[PDB]
Amino acid sequence: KDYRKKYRKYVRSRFQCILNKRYTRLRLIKEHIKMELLFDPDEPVHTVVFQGAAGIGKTILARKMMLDWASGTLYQDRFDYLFYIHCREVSLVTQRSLGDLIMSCCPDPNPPIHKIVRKPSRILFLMDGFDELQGAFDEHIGPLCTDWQKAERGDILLSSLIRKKLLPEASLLITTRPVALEKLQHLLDHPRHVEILGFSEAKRKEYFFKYFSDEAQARAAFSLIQENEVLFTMCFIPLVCWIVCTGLKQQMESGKSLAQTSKTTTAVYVFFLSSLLCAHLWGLCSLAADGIWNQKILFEESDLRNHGLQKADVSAFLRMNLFQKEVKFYSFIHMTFQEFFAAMYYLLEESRDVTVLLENYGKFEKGYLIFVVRFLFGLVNQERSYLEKKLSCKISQQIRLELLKWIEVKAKAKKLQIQPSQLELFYCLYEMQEEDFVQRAMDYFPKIEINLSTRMDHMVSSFCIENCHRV
Ligand SMILES: CN[C@@H]1COc2c(S(=O)(=O)NC(=O)Nc3c4c(cc5c3CCC5)CCC4)cnn2C1
Ligand SMILES: Nc1ncnc2c1ncn2[C@@H]1O[C@H](COP(=O)(O)OP(=O)(O)O)[C@@H](O)[C@H]1O
Ligand SMILES: [Mg+2]
Repeated sequence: KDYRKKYRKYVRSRFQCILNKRYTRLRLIKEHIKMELLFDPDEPVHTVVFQGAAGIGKTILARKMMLDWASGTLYQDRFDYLFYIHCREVSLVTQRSLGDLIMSCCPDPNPPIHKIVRKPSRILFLMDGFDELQGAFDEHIGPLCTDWQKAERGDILLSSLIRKKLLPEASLLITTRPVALEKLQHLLDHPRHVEILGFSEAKRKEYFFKYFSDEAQARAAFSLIQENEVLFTMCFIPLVCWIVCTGLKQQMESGKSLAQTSKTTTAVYVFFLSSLLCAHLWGLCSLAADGIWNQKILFEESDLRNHGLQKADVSAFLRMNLFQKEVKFYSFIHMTFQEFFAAMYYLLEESRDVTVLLENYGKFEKGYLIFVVRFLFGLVNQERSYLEKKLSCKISQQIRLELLKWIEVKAKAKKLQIQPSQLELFYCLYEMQEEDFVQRAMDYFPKIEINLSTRMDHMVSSFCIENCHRV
């Protein structure tokens, strides 16, 4: 078992940072709890899927579980190997074997894979970010592989592993956004489903106090945040807390008095961009658009140079908080920022037509284009800064009109998880505060049905309904 201890030590080394102290627990609701009882029966479950909103903390949950297992505190008598598969890195088109996939996660270049697969009952895989798989993923592609040694396409390998036909006795855990279940239904095998909820108000304050190392700064920041309620109730998503606290730190550097007027998600992201920030921006948005359309999330130095980085602007300027270097490869800190920049790509004047963008919306192959549409809804409103002089004005009109038409076609129907749901058609309107546009769009709802499960849910529904009287 010497290699077992070596792998545990290497994993401890990798997942030590994010640090452990920074972790703030999030809620969970099984049956959709005890973290050590997830894989026990109440026969035994072999697949458990964690569903949650983007930015809710799926990846950090996976990394914390990794660290806990490495420390020997969690599943200490259940699993012997805990292989972290980052779905962002895995490529569907490329031909690879499961042995090579396992080797890609090990410390040394000579893993006893043959020894490892002797006891598959003590092996668990962590497919973190299923919606992040790039390219087209056929639901019924085959034939499904059987043995790890053999090499097949990424699609076949991933699907066969998911269908519990490759290493049948191995345990699996996939962390997916709920939008992607439409394609994950056909593959799952008697799955268990768990949900990540968000940050409670008490845990919101806890995070705000752990962010800072001095009492005065944390107290002032919390006081400023609480005094406005929309941002505070939208702060149950940890990524919003991260953005707001990082911006607060940036403002606190200088003597300027703190301030946060952000009312919507688009406003939050725009405030972040302004706080942390021409030739620099157009390439920054072209990179995001190309990555979204061409199914590229990680970009090589050559790719960065192609768009306009000009051998610079990323060593210091953009990497400050936007980009992140991984393993030559520079990605975006969070996919939401990439989608924000892709949406901005449609609203810069020196810009592909939005009609083709909307035509393929909610598709798994194209990345579901969800945050892109929401962010271009938010960014186009005329009511909403040095940046507003940059985004194109005339084109807005055209896209505005097209958006309206989209609404007209998407309300004469019903949908629950196929993506343009009534609630999601409303979230998009909420991002566009303009009263006139919201009224005209709401004019296309002869009947309304909505399922409400959070407080932001209730706020958005109430805002849409208030203008929905139809006069
Ligand atoms: C009725 N559909 C609503 C559609 O959305 C959403 C998701 S998600 O996968 O779309 N994720 C998000 O929408 N995340 C999100 C983010 C920010 C701010 C807000 C949300 C949702 C509440 C407000 C900033 C970072 C990501 C999950 N449930 N719902 C609710
Ligand atoms: N427990 C936590 N403590 C501190 N920050 C968190 C926590 N959970 C999530 N976050 C923040 O929320 C953001 C969500 O990103 P991440 O969880 O890595 O990916 P995903 O959005 O797929 O879950 C992160 O940038 C992180 O800073
Ligand atoms: Mg993630």
